Amino acid sequence: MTAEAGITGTWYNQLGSTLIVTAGADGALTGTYESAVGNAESSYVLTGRYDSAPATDGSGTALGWTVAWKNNYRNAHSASTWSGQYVGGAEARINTQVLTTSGTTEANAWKSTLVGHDTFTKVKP
Repeated sequence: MTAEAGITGTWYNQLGSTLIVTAGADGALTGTYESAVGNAESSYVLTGRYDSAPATDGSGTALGWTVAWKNNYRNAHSASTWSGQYVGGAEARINTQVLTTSGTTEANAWKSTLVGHDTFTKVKP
């Protein structure tokens, strides 16, 4: 029932976006993020961390990851970070909150960062 085993694979958000992630035995998250819209276009590299020895008292597993919105096809001069927890079981979820910062002048820094939320499931919407 390990968090390593549970997190590794493909997840889909409410908006249709696809997360493909491998959770390493010692806390690494690596993979890609594709489709719908943070500020997207094809696949982007994703990296993060998770608690590889979580509590076994029914608590979720803390994690986070980052995508910089630059690949071979697009550069949005922005990066998003998702912070959340994985909940296992038949109805598994990654529940997140997400910050998206765009590069700005000092003057526009006040409007540099968006906040949203993303819920990921194992099955498509």
